[PDB]
Amino acid sequence: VGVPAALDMMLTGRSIRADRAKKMGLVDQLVEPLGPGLKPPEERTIEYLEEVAITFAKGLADKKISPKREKLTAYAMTIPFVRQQVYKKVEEKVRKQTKGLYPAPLKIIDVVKTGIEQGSDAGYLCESQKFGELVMTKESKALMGLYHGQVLCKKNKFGAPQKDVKHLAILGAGLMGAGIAQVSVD
Amino acid sequence: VGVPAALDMMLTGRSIRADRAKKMGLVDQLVEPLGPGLKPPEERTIEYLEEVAITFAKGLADKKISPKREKLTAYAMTIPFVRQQVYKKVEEKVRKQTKGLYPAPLKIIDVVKTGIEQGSDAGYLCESQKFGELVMTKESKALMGLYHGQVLCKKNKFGAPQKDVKHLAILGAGLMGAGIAQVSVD
Repeated sequence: VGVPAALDMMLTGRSIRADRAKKMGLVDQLVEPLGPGLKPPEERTIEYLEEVAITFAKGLADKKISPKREKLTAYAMTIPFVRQQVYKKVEEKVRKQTKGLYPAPLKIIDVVKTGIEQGSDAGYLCESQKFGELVMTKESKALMGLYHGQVLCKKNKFGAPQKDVKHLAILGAGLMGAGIAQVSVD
Repeated sequence: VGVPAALDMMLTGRSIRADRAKKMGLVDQLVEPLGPGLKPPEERTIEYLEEVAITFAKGLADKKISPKREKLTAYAMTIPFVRQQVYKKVEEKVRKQTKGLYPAPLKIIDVVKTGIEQGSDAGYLCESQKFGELVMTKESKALMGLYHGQVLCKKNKFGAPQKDVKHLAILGAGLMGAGIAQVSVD
């Protein structure tokens, strides 16, 4: 997909829905799900993709369709000299967004800094000397426990819900009331 | 001076007078010779440059003048990707001008092919593995004898010239007569 295209993807952390992934170019074909079926209305949609896959699949064996395919096409061959003048702009970007005391994310930049212009297949062993470093460090060692608690408190944790709510009553407008209405309405 | 600027110089063989060397940029300052002197009219011109040199020279020690300085400036930083797309154009240029059975001149191209993009100071020993090759070969071994004869027959070789000519008489116009007049007149 490209250095500048996914460089604001793989370390921004944030996910993308399937709609922009066509215009991005990771996945190419889309198929919308189904409603009612002879089987319950979601089990067919997981069994619908098998046949769209098999009707793509025989075409791949005898090559009726090709796995080939306007801003990235401007970039697509053009980096002989602007090399430092992109990841330097990113080098100070990561320390203007956050501060410099995250030793995590710049340590994936050195991958894509060395993956370009050097041995690509030889580049698949640099991160072997890197993944063991920044996992066995004091930056994100407790970050796994943060994630365990993150998933651990998105749980009901009190028995079973009895007599669920459907209406609310927010006594007082202002900044909290209209505020919590802004999230509790959709 | 540049790859495309002198690339049509160092293997075209041909010399340049001092007038175009300023616009080229090898030599920077010019000085025209002199006529009559208190000493004979050419010995002063070789003794004139000593003082123009010494009046440049004291300025170089205390830096009043600098050794710094529009088609080459377009090139001057711009070769990240057009690399093959210049010496390939030259690669078939040398075999369209001559034919391919000169193993001499392409063996200075590989110098300037490897001098760019690789170790420059390390590049000063490649031609040590090259100059010994194309001098000790059967291409130009007799070319030195051709040059000995070239200088050897630009000589009077018959005593001293007695009663030199000043007039000519060309009996018959056409292609030789007007032809040899074209060279014997200037």
